[PDB]
Amino acid sequence: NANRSKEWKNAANTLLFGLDESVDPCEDFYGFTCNKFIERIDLGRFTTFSQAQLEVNSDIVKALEKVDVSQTERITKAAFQSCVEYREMGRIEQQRALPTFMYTWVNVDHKNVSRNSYYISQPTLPMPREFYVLPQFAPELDARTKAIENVMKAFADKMIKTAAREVTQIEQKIAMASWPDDELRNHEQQYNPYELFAPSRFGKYIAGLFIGDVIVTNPAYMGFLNTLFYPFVNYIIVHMLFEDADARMKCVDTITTYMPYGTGYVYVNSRDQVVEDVKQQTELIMKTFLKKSYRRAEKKINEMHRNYGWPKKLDDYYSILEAYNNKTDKTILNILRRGYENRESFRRKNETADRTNFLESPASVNAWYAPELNSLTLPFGILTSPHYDLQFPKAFNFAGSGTVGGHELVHGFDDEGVQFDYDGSLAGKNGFKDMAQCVVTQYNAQCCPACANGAHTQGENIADLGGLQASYNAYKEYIKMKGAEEMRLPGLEKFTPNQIFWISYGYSWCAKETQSSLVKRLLTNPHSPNSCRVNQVLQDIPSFAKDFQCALGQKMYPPAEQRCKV
Amino acid sequence: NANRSKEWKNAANTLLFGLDESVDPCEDFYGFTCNKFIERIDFTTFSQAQLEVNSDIVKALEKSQTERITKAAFQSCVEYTLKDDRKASVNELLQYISERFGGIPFLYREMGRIEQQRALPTFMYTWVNVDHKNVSRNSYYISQPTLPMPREFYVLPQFAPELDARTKAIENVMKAFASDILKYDKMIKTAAREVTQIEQKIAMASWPDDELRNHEQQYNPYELFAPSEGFGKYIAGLMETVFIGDVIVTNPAYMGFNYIIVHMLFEDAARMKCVDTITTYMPYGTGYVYVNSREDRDQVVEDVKQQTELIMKTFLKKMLSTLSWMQGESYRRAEKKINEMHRNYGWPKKLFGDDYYSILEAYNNKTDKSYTILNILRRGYENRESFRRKNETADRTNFLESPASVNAWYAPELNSLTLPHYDLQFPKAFNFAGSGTVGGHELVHGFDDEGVQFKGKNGFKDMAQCVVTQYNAQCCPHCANGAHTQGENIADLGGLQASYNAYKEYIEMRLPGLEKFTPNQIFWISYGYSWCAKETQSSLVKRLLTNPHSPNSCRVNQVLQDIPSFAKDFQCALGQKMYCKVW
Amino acid sequence: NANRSKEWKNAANTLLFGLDESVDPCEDFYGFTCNKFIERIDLDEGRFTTFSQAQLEVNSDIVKALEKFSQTERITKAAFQSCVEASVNELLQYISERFELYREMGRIEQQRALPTFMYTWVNVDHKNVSRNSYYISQPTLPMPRQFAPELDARTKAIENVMKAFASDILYDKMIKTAAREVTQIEQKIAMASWPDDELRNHEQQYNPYELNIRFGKYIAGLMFIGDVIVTNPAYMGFLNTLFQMNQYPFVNYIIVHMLFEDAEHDARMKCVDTITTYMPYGTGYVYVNSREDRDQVVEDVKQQTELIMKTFLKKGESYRRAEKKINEMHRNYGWPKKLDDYYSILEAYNNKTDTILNILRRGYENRESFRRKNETADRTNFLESPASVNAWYAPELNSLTLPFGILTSPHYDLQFPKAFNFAGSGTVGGHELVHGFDDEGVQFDYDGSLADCSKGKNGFKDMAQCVVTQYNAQCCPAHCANGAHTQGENIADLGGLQASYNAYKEYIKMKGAEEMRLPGLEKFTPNQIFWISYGYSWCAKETQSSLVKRLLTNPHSPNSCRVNQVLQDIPSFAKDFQCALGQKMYPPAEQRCKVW
Repeated sequence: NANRSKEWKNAANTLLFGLDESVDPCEDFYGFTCNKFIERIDLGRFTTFSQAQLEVNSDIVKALEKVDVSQTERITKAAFQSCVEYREMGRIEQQRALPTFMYTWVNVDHKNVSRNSYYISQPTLPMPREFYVLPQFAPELDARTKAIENVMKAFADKMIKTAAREVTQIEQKIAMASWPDDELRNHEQQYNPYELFAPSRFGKYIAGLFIGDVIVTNPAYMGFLNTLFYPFVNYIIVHMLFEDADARMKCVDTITTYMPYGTGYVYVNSRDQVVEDVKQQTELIMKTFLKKSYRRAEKKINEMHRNYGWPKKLDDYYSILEAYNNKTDKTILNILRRGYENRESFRRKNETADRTNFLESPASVNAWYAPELNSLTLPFGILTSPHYDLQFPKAFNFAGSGTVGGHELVHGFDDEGVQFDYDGSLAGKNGFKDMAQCVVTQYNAQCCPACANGAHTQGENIADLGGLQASYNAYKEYIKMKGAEEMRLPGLEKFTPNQIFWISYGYSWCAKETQSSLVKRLLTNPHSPNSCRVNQVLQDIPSFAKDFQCALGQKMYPPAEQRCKV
Repeated sequence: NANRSKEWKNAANTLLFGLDESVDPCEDFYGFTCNKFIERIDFTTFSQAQLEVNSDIVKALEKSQTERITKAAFQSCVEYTLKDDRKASVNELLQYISERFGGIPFLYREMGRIEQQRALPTFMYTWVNVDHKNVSRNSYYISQPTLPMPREFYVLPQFAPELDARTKAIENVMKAFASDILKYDKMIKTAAREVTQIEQKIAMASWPDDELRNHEQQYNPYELFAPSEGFGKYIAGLMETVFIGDVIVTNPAYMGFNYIIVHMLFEDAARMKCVDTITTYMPYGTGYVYVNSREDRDQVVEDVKQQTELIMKTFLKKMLSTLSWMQGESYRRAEKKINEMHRNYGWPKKLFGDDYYSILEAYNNKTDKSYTILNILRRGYENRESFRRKNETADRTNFLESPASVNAWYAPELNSLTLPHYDLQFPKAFNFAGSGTVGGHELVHGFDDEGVQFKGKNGFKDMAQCVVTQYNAQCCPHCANGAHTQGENIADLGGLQASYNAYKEYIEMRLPGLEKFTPNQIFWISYGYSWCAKETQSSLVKRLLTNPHSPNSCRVNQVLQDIPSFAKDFQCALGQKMYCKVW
Repeated sequence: NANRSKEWKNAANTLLFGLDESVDPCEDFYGFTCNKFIERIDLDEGRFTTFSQAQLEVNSDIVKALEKFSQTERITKAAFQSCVEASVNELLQYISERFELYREMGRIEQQRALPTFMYTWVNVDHKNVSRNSYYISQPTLPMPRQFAPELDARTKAIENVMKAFASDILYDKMIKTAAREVTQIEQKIAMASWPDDELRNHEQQYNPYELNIRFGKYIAGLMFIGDVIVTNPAYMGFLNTLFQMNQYPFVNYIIVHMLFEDAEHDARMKCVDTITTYMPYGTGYVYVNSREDRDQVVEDVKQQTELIMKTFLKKGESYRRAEKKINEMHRNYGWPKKLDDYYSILEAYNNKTDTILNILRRGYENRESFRRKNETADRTNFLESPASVNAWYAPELNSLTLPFGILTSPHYDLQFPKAFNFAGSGTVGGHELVHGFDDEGVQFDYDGSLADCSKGKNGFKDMAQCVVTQYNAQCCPAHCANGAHTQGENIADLGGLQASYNAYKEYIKMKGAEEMRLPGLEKFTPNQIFWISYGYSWCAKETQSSLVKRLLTNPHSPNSCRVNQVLQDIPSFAKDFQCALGQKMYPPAEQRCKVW
């Protein structure tokens, strides 16, 4: 009874391409869903997101090339062309946006949503945080001296040898000082502000870049730095240097992360239907999620600062001025634009806190959410190929936008999201806490395929479970309004709508990765390892197991001990 | 089969008693060993065994001098109200003490000086032993203090709010304490959250277990002057004589910037327990007593010697076989680390033979019974030992605890193996199982993630990896945990196998009462016995998540499971929840 | 419990090599008994049966004893000692000596044991059992077989033989024709010869002829005769349509064939083996009179086999008739009764000396077994050496033998639990025993005459049919098997086992308990061990290609397919490993073909 609207045929090709019929649709759900997408592709990590992200970046190079007559654009253009080819630490941070010894950035204070308090957190290294220090892995330990001596002789003699083992050692001594992520899961503790007279050249340090109360997220690592203290300079060089080992991509990507505004304004304006199309989808989920104390979070949602698309402060006047602190003329640019990006975010400190800010370019794809202020952010880039394009079977746009929305939204109600109120502040909920153990335990009863653990990521794990499990209900409702959009996609007449919805959702996640980066990924992120993700989060949603009616016993349907919820 | 000497048939009795039989061993072996015992008796077969030698002690105690010292102290405690009359209102001097060390609710210095005082350290847990590097003199170790709660002060659910629990106990105490007025309330609750707070922090500072293994980096040789830029007073607190001593502080912790008090209290509430106190504090005294108790000592010496040397030989051979990753360099490395391994049995060589000498070394005690005062005395005393040998030469042999205590330990840096149901002359199952596996757990403990520290060897660390990831598959009720244990854990299924494999090459009659079980599978059983430990379910985490060791059920099933041989002695088709090579 | 006695350790050591307890024994079996063996033993630089294992063992022991008043034993010893090793010249001489084509062909066959175009050597007739009689029959040809180009491999090799010959000059292309000649000659021979399965109507292949057209005496070339019997009116006609130019391409063939024979002309085996093939009673006489031990073999079997038979036989008119048959069977154990020495020499009295050595043997074996013609017919002999490992049953004598050879490797040993031996020797023996009641043997009768031993023949075909179903639906791993051409000996073992098993059972019911768990794998009764054994014997892995190669050509099935089929057809075993129903080794569903 299928449909043959050509727009659906285009979206059909994508899903079908990765879908595999060889394997059954119950056992290793993830496997069946995208075994193809594994076995098709060439050779770091590579995955559906990286797929889209690519697509859109190609597109932006395109339009970039096309129109070359706002000065902002003009900048990004010339850039792209050019690319195709105590006090100490601070000063460097300023000029480089390369961090050491302290990571520093600014945003709304957590006590009150008015002054922009200074957050000084412990820094993130090129390699993972707690990968160094275990009676364990023997990785790369020289690669430092390796890459140093490389460019070293090009600069041109053996100080290198010691200097290496020394600097590495400074690292090792810095790492175990940090905090694992197991417990950057509590803001009750990081927040403990000090003034500008409490530091006892930190005054000078900042003077590299205030009278305001200053906040140290980590007082155990900050106090350890005082016991640490000349040769350290080497170290920083290392890192600074260490920054710098088709180029179409890596170029435009650098752009993305550094001219995080022009890119978006030059892509989204190269549009009134899209914003309105997702406007209802965002309002559909939220309320459905709601319908299930209660009053507070109820408010929170009803006050959450939604923001579709991209900033509204994107004629030209604003886009000009906001970035006007640029001047870039004819790859020293790399420096130039590194010193403008980090300064543009640090200059906001002086100004009063806002509720509309935009935490990153509207160019790439992940609906980032700041519990900090209170904000979803679904940058326009995302709402696209296979998450949602303007005319696909509602099956998708729910499984796409609707999803990553919901997965985001729910953050306001996880491990962290609880301890913030819509202001952006703090203060039977134990019941929920129970569930935590539940998931992380049941989850931990499952593994990865190459290790085989995941007790840190219950954050994003539950974020998924909820977001989707809700969203789906939302779609169910939506169609309960009408009852016909069930026109099943052409070129695949063996799944029902609901089936599809899942199939899509799965496909959203696939990836084929070298084992090395897999095991590193495992301990370097707030993520399940994707296969674990898909399979597990579907071990839980009942409605899924239903639509597939995979009878008992088959290894995806143990309702006996049921599936914890939120 | 089935001889009928006295102690023989009695051995048969013990193995027969707590056993269950209507539970198949190739299904649930955990409760099999002692199932009836769990439903009849109401804890371990150790506090059992411990109790036992303890009784034996008092049985010598009915009547030289060191004995007199003990017996008197024993009295001090066992004078019943000397456990009551003082703690009734000895707060009189608790004031003396406490206020001698500060104020109160509503008034770094003392920080450690409590050591010499009551050895209830806080904020500098410290002691001396061999300089880990330049092994000819001991020096110091000034490290983080173990916290009254286990590691878990976090948003970590398993404790996250249950922290409040402690508060209340604490809070409770205060009021019960605050009952006393010598020289209403609100403010306390604030004090609660302060103490708990500095707890969460001091933990945060500190170092959880799993990483506390790289002695490769736990070694920060510091001399007084980096401290002079963090103190020197503090150590001067621990003076009874000298500064050339080269301390080495392991754990860079956030030096600092009311609570210590909050702790001391928490330590200040028929007889055995007192003897236990002694055993942790007056090691060699009560020990020498134990020696004096039993003769036949020499024969035990003979035997347990032959036994232990036999086993360590076998283990060396195992090394010779397991050469799938290691090699010459590695091998004779091992060979060495073995044949340096020095050995103690029952007693050090300063205990007995001029039958007085201990009373010379232990000559740091007395009082007339003209207690809590004496308590403070004996506590401070144990410490008086733990340091005094700061001055003297590095001794490669030292019972770092009483012989009474019933365990085995490989003080690795001295490289010392040392030992105290105690092996009464039985069919070989017992004698070769109890002291066998003990020889085991020790002997392995000089080759795991610890041992390797006094190349391809990476492969080893992989072997470990394999064991670690096993357990968390199997555990008893929230599962058990992993990486915690690879130190104490993988010991067993190395050292056991080492041992067992002696038994055969040492070879023999079925037992009486029952005989159905031939020797070998018995050996298995009796080993299993040496852990039969009834426990509740709530203390189970308390001994799961806190300690380095790991609880029984794992430590029986997940032991066998990982040794084939136990295949070939139970009639079981290898394909069920029962039946990583380790060496 | 375990009879700690060493030899029992030795028996457990041979049962340990290939134990593979990792895989459940109730799931699959053949894995659980040989997978080790497949694994440890890398393929010796094809098929390496436990048999050929034995073969090495015995044949070695032979060699060991040889080296050392002594007549034939001396003959052999010399013969072998001439093995450590040009002489193509000799062959060339033979051909030259030849080059009335028939009589030529005759003498070639004769003094070179090379059969071509008429594979003939005599025995008793069937229809009149005292009268020796000749036979003439379709030859036996290298490939056994359509689809294949393996034909062209035969080609390549043929031309390459005559090439390597072309080394000697005492025309460098024409060979590349003579090749195709002899090939398509193969093709004719085959494409008229008879494929196998149809080789059972002994009713048919009997038509007699005495003194068709194109013939020359040709019997001369082998050395009032009886009626030469010709087993393929089809074939031995087809020569007649296939005959001064003829000589050129027809003799072309017999050469290349005869040549291809011996191209190649511790390895000592190779030649010793050959010797056993050709002077068989000789090397046999060695083996026994070099191992000499009778008690342990003149009885245990002659205890076993008697037990077995009696049991199986006893588990209308038929039952009796058949009984009288078995009761009648002449049953020759270890070895015959021509074995002090002289008379051994006396039959074997046709050799002496200081490829010539090989040529003296070839013609001596072609005459040896064919020299009985002049004498009276007998029921009392072997087919082959008492030094092989096999067991054969030429119903034409209703003779069941057991070459003493096998009885040492894992088919028999003296000091072993009655289990092992009731699964080794016991089996292959009971296998034999029945092997004369399937549709090969059943056509005969207590003398060797023919009316029909058997109507219940129905029930017989009822067995056969369903079994072929089961097989052609239980396909070996590496692509399937044949039917009938496999039932041929399948049905045999399928029965013989159940016989032997019952035998064990009743035996041990005749001697109390005795069940002494066996001392290296202590965790069984004997029974399980009995299975484990019969399983064992056939433990062999084979060349993946040669797997299918000998899949077709082997009369009887791949190892695995057997061992883990025959079992599936036994309720008893089904018990013995206290398994659950509705598993991979249970025909509640695909019902067992209860053969008896």
